[PDB]
Amino acid sequence: PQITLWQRPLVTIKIGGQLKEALLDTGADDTVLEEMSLPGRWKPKMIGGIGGFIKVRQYDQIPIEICGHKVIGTVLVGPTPTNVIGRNLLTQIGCTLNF
Amino acid sequence: PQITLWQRPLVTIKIGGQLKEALLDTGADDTVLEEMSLPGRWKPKMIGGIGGFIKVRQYDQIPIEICGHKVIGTVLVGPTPTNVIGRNLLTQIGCTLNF
Ligand SMILES: CC(C)(C)OC(=O)N[C@@H](Cc1ccccc1)[C@H](O)CN[C@@H](Cc1ccccc1)C(=O)N[C@@H](CCC(=O)O)C(=O)N[C@@H](Cc1ccccc1)C(N)=O
Repeated sequence: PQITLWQRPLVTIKIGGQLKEALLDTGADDTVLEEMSLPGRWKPKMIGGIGGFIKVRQYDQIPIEICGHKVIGTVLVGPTPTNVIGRNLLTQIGCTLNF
Repeated sequence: PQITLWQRPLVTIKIGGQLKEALLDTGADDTVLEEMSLPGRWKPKMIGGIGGFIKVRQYDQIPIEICGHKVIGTVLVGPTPTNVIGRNLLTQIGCTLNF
C-alpha cells in the first residue's frame, strides 16, 4: 500500500495471537510495544528517545504480522504510550520512504 | 528517491543558510531541531517521545530545504538528541511510506 502522512501511520499488527495497532516509525531503530505477556526468555535493556530513557524487556525472535506480512525479530516491551514498529521490522516487509 | 530502512533515513536539510542532517521520521508528528538561532517570535510548548517530555520553542513559517525540496513550516526547537523531520514537513515533500 501507499500510505500518505497527513495522519499518523497506524496499521494492524498481529502478535502473540492478538490484533493490535501500531505506528510505522522510520525514526525508531527498534520496535517498542506497550506492556504485554510474550513467550520466551526476555533480557532487561534501556532504549532512549526524545524525552530520555525507559527500561524495557527484550524478546528475541518474535513473529509479527504487519498488515498481513510476516516478520520475525526482536521486540522490546515497556512503558511506551503506543506501539512502535521500527526499522528492524520495517526492513522485513520491504518498507520504503518515497518522494 | 525510494529510501530503504537498513540504516537511519538521514538527509541534508538547509535552514537559515546552515546545512545540517535530520532524520526522516514518520513516527514524529512534528519537526524537532537543535537550536537554529531563528529570528522572530516563538511559542513555548511541550512535546513527548519515548522516555518523557521536553520543552521546545515553536517557530512558524520557517523556510527549510530538504533534499532539494523547498518547504515552509513549523519547526520546534529544543533538547532533542537528534534532528527529526516530522510528518508536518514530510507531507510537504510528497513523502509516503510504501510496501
Ligand atoms: C523508539 C526508539 C527505538 C527509542 O526510537 C525513537 O524514539 N526514535 C525517535 C528519534 C530519536 C532518535 C534518537 C534520539 C532521540 C530521538 C523517533 O522520534 C520516535 N518516533 C516517535 C515514537 C513515539 C510515538 C508515539 C508515542 C511515543 C513515542 C516519537 O518520539 N514521536 C514524537 C516526536 C516529537 C514530535 O513529533 O513532536 C511525537 O510524535 N510526539 C507527539 C505525540 C506524543 C504525545 C505525548 C506523548 C508521546 C507522543 C507530541 N505531540 O508530543
